[PDB]
Amino acid sequence: QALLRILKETEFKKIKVLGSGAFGTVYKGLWIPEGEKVKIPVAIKELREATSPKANKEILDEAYVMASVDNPHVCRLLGICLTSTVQLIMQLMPFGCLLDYVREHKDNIGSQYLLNWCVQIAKGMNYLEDRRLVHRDLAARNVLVKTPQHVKITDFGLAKLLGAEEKEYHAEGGKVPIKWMALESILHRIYTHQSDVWSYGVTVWELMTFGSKPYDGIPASEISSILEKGERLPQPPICTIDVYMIMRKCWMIDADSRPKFRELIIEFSKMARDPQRYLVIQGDERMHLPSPTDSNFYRALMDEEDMDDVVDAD
Amino acid sequence: QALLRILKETEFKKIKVLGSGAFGTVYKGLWIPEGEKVKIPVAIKELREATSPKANKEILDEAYVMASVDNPHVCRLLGICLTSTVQLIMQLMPFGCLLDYVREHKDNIGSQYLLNWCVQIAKGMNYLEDRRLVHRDLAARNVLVKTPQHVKITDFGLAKLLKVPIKWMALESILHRIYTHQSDVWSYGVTVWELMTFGSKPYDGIPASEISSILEKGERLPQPPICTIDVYMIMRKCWMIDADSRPKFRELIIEFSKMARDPQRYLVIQGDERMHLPSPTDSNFYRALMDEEDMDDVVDAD
Ligand SMILES: *CCC(=O)Nc1ccc(OC)c(Nc2cc(-c3[nH]c(SCCOC)nc3-c3ccc(F)cc3)ccn2)c1
Ligand SMILES: *CCC(=O)Nc1ccc(OC)c(Nc2cc(-c3[nH]c(SCCOC)nc3-c3ccc(F)cc3)ccn2)c1
Ligand SMILES: [Cl-]
Ligand SMILES: [Cl-]
Repeated sequence: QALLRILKETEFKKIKVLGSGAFGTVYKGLWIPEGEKVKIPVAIKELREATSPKANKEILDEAYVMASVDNPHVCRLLGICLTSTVQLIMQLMPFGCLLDYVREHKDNIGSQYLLNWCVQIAKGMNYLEDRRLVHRDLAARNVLVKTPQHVKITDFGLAKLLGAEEKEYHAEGGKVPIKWMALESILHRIYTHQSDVWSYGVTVWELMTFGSKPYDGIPASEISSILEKGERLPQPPICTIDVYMIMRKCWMIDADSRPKFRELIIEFSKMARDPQRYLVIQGDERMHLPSPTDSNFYRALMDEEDMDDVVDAD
Repeated sequence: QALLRILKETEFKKIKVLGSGAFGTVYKGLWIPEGEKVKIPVAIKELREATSPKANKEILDEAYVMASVDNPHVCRLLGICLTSTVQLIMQLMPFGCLLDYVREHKDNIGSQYLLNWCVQIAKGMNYLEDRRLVHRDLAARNVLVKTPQHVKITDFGLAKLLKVPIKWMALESILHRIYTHQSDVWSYGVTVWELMTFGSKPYDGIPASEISSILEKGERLPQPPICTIDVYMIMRKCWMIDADSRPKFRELIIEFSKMARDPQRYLVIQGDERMHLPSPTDSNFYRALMDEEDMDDVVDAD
């Protein structure tokens, strides 16, 4: 109720485009509180139109759910503007998304960061599962960096809200994330918490390869066939067999043989307590988590919300 | 202590002057974390030359104390840059200071905000008193607006670290340069008077050289147009000659909180039905966007 603010077009302005995805276009924006003269930075997403003529009441009902999430590793929807088109407002994250972050910092990222990101994403997804919410598009592009030590999931439930034309399930690298999807989602549009776990495994692979594209060069139309033949994403060079095995379990054909997010939290938390045993990165001792001084400073400036302590090495 | 980050000159940049005061110039700045590509707004105060220069070790010791304050209504010093000058770094407050805010909103501020600001300032000062820290320069200009519903005291400790606010000062501070928690209570009374007059200058048109004589005669700032006598008697007790006759900050929290529960009974403002606190919807939006720290609940009406 009081969790989702209904904005008028007169009280916010899109300022500079930041990029787009299958769900819409994202802008850095400014919120102007009524009667005030300050301009408050916000992130605004102008959504693509839904594949069906959904009642506005169901868009609002779905947005109320998105505004109801309360977890340090899930981005809460803060506001909505409904005109002819739908616009979503949330907190702006200046560090951008984790996919861009690992690509741009590939030679500066140590094992402690990689393993803690895996923990935090699993915690966010476990919260979504506890709320009975299936994400449907978990990917590194949909994990946002609040600080380098604090990541948060976004864009959950948008695939279910906006839908996708079935032509896109057979197009070449279109709006349907075929190469992140469980086989049962590709074949029968079956979406469950356990198919989210499949996408979690692909997300981890993106991180451990510092943002490589999964199944690069393979047509989207052939993915279901190569998956049925038992082919999977390769072992990243920095991953020990323990880490790769977790990823491989995420991609089992039988969905209920895959790990659960609550188990993934525990296993990645265990590895983070001895990070150099599970990931092999040249120069890893240069790339520790921030000092208490730097962490205190980061949190006071940019990240005052509560969060579980990161897992340090033993 | 890990509460104070010492910054290099090369990792931040001043981009605009926001204002100035007796202690230095305030800039909006951008913090550039090393190896990152983001620029994070900050507020930077470059201090002027101290009257008698202090040893670097002593500047650091006082900075560590300033970084040690942990209360929702006191601004914590976050970092320092010690070179040929002293530059203090804190979180930027885009709403600015409360003095400018009440002046800009002279025709739009409701009684619930005014009384709640009095509560929050008293809570911050009570915290400083518990830490045995004297502010020495409490004034509406040194109260910052994080959101309209959440204000915070700033500039603690600068006065002794380093153009004298005679019209905010207790008589014993004017006469004998004595500064205590009870002389902070005097300045709190002047600060409340500033808020309730929507930012009027105290003793306007009266030379500062005459203030101590006027106080000794028993004259004080007048009852603000909107204040019932309940509120004005609190102010007058703040300005008693006997420092131990003045109220305690702990008591001021209780009294203003009681009044904030029935605000239109204690402040009489034209069209007060115009204005009021944000709904839970607008408060959740403000908090999630720019005020995620833990804070005591607002005092709402009946
Ligand atoms: C992975 C690509 C990306 O997000 N880059 C990026 C670059 C610069 C930024 O700020 C300086 C941000 N900050 C940000 C982004 C989002 C967000 N990102 C996406 S992915 C599609 C293309 O985005 C560029 N969607 C959102 C979003 C979801 C819901 C909503 F209500 C608003 C935006 C959110 C917050 N901050 C990212
Ligand atoms: C009452 C005058 C005022 O503060 N105006 C003002 C205008 C615009 C702002 O941001 C857009 C801010 N924000 C702010 C100010 C300060 C701060 N204010 C002062 S009072 C002297 C005049 O300053 C403008 N001192 C400070 C300060 C103290 C310590 C430090 F380390 C940095 C700054 C702090 C944060 N945000 C204010
Ligand atoms: Cl998108
Ligand atoms: Cl100043």
